[PDB]
Amino acid sequence: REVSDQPITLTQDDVILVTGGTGLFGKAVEHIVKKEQIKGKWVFLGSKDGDLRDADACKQPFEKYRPTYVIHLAAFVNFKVSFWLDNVNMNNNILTCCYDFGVKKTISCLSTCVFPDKIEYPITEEKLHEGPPHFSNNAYAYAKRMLDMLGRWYNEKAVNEGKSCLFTSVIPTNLFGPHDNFNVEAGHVLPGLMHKCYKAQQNGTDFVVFGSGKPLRQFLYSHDAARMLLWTMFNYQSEEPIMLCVSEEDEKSIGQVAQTIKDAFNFTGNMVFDTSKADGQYKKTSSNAKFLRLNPTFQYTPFEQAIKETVQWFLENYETARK
Amino acid sequence: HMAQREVSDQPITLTQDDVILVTGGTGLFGKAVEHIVKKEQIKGKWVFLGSKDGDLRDADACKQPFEKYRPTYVIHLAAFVGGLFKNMNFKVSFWLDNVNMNNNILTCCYDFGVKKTISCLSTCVFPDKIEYPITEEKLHEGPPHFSNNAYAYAKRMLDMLGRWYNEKAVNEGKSCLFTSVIPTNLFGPHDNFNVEAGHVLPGLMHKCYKAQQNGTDFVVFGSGKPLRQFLYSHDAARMLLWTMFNYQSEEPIMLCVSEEDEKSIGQVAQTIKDAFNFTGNMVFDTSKADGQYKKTSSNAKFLRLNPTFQYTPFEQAIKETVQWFLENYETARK
Ligand SMILES: NC(=O)c1ccc[n+]([C@@H]2O[C@H](COP(=O)([O-])OP(=O)(O)OC[C@H]3O[C@@H](n4cnc5c(N)ncnc54)[C@H](OP(=O)(O)O)[C@@H]3O)[C@@H](O)[C@H]2O)c1
Ligand SMILES: NC(=O)c1ccc[n+]([C@@H]2O[C@H](COP(=O)([O-])OP(=O)(O)OC[C@H]3O[C@@H](n4cnc5c(N)ncnc54)[C@H](OP(=O)(O)O)[C@@H]3O)[C@@H](O)[C@H]2O)c1
Repeated sequence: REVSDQPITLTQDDVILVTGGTGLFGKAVEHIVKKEQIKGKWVFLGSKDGDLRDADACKQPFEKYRPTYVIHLAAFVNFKVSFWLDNVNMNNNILTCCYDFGVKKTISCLSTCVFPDKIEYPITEEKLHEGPPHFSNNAYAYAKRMLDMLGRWYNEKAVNEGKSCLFTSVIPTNLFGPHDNFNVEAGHVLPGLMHKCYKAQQNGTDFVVFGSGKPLRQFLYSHDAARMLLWTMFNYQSEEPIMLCVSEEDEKSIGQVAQTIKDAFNFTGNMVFDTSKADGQYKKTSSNAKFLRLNPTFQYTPFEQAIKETVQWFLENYETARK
Repeated sequence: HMAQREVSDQPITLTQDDVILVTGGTGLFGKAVEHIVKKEQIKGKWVFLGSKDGDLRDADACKQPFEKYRPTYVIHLAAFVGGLFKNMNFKVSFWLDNVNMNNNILTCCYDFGVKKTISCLSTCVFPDKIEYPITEEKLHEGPPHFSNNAYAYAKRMLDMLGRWYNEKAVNEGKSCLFTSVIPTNLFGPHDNFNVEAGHVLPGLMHKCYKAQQNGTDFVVFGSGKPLRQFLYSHDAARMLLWTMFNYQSEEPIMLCVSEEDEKSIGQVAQTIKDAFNFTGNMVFDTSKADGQYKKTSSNAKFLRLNPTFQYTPFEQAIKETVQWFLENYETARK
């Protein structure tokens, strides 16, 4: 079945290798692991630790740390050629090292933006390969598609050779939280609005939002994503990707996001919407039905509570935050 | 982009200064190109690579012929289609061996400034849920069949990588064109005639040869009634060469025969029977289950772009292959 009869129980002898562990998602995983006293030696790799696109450099952390579990979060996010080569080489290397070094379970990370361009909503995991992705990021998208397929192919090989190697994947939708990229120009909508509001509070200016503020998105707190990913590691046995998102009823509009940010900074000035900028797509809804059916009692952090925590982290660490 | 037609106004004319690199030039398709190049005395220095020249899955080894020969054109036919041994045939290998070889070759093509590169797809990589006849535009409209999906996806990503390298060439102002052909079932000399691992038609030839030498019956699996399109490798080589000379579009172009020219599996078996002059019985082992009746691919694009193209009649192409097989059996791939 999709979930093991009993959860995997980590011990002090287990080693968990987390590629791309220094970003938004990795830092949340590290935060939950320490907070919940999850056992094992957790190794959070960054680029400083080695170029995973090179096959030889990629095995060095496997030879060094001898992992029993792998959480594969690294990606390259410039010519489309480079996005294809860099990502497909890294993914091919990591999964191959995971099989060769006898990793018990490997969990990789897909993305909402790799699904078919022509797709009927809500996006469900089963639609991943049902048509070409959008043209605009199709190199990144196809490399993610082939990360999923390579996992299924290594499962076939493991079954054939009697090896105990499991490959699966998760699909987070719009993460936000501490250790995000808060650049107003380059960063994601939610972290950038936090920085714009704070500058409006420090200065005398108005909080300006690009667009009408009406498009609705599903936003997942990074700490929640980490709890969902860890549950997946402990319990989820299927090779099918599992979507990690909030329900549709929990989708906030951009204006709601901006308003929540203002009231978390205790911002008193005016907040205006610049409708010169064209509005993005109105809704791009992902279904959390699978996670809801397999882990029905999961509790999310309410959006307002999550914004207060990120603003609070962002305020306490502004000097050291990525901007 | 609206500017260029699918074909150049005049075909490219090769000179003695041109170097044409053919990866996979020792296999079925490659040897056919080598035969046409020699028969029609095409200009240029032609290099037909094989695995003995270097393992194109390795990035460093792949550079060695490009640094050595500095080609102006590349015909990329090399592919990993199966190993002789089981341990080399997991789906994992079909993905890795092919995607590594394809990434290396197209990257070398770009870095060394090849003017035009033609790679090779296959009609068995198209989506499983599809309406017949198959047209080139349907290549990515859904997942391929499960049984060969690693090979199929590697071919799809060879097509995509070419489109992405065209985008880079346009942006960098380089004059590099990447396109591809999609041949149907090929047959001919220098094929793989192993009955277990080879294609149906060359296997039927080797089977008929064994039946004649041994005294046995010529046994064909299935009823014989499935319809297939079969393209003589020498004809495919001429279509491929026309493509290099004339075709400017990055969209793949199918190389196949018309629907009228589809032969039944029994019809192929009979033609093979009558070309060996085999006088024993031809038997259909209906205990084996045969594939789907029709799997038609469209040749509309090539027929529209090259209407005067002349095919070799099926019977004459079979007799030429059988005669090659009898004269060269000792050195033939089996
Ligand atoms: N955030 C979202 O909303 C979202 C949506 C869909 C999917 N995802 C997926 O979730 C995963 C990461 O989430 P994130 O948002 O936390 O990413 P992130 O914040 O950008 O951090 C990414 C990590 O990847 C590592 N990395 C990148 N290229 C590398 C390379 N060539 N060799 C070695 N390490 C490399 C970085 O190490 P340095 O710190 O040294 O660069 C960093 O630790 C990715 O697979 C991403 O596609 C996220
Ligand atoms: N034959 C068909 O029915 C058919 C139908 C559709 C598409 N195609 C396409 O046509 C192209 C060639 O087909 P084929 O029928 O000619 O295949 P083939 O007869 O099996 O020959 C394949 C070629 O690839 C070369 N090769 C394989 N692995 C290599 C490596 N690692 N490094 C260097 N060279 C390597 C072989 O070299 P050695 O000779 O040294 O092993 C041979 O030259 C392939 O891309 C295939 O998909 C064929």
